[PDB]
Amino acid sequence: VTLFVALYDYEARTEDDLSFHKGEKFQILNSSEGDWWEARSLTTGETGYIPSNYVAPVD
Repeated sequence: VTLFVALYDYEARTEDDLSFHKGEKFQILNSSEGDWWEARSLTTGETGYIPSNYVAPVD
């Protein structure tokens, strides 16, 4: 289970970066190293690069 859980919302005022909310789930897709990964949601279907290093999965 490499699924990440949303913690809170974020205020992104850019083009690359996007805003998101909690209660959603993000699927893996990117595999560079550990920085800005994509956020694939099976809900809205909106991508965006953000730092989801402050979150955590569910065991």
